[PDB]
Amino acid sequence: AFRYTRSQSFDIFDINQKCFVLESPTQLVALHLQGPSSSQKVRLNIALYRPRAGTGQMPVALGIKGYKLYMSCVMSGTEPTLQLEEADVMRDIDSVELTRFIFYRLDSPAEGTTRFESAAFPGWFICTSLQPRQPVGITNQPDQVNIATYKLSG
Repeated sequence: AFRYTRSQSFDIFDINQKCFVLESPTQLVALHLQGPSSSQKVRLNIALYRPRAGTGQMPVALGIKGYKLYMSCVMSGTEPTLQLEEADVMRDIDSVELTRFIFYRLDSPAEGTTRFESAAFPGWFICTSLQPRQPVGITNQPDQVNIATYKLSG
């Protein structure tokens, strides 16, 4: 279904200038990182795929640069959930199972902004809370009492 083409490292902030930090090995949080801290801003190793809903055609995997993790969407209980998984770089995404790692990168080129829609859970988008120091998650109500819009810089 998808084959790896290349990876590129990006800084990422949400539209309210929160960045990501790895709060614990399986949870990203979003916060305004101000002044100096011990807390280290997350960068993304964005792996671009080629194919061999509302889903637009830059399929990508999102690697948490320097932590050897990739974002995934899976069901937890009965609810779609964003999680972080220890995973190596995947050359082939060729199963429903592996599609958990794929998001469609949706750029608004005019505006320089980006949304990320799950391939495994179409209609679900990576989101942050309006409040700082809360988990990064997924929502089927993007940008409705959450933030699902980002600015990436390479």
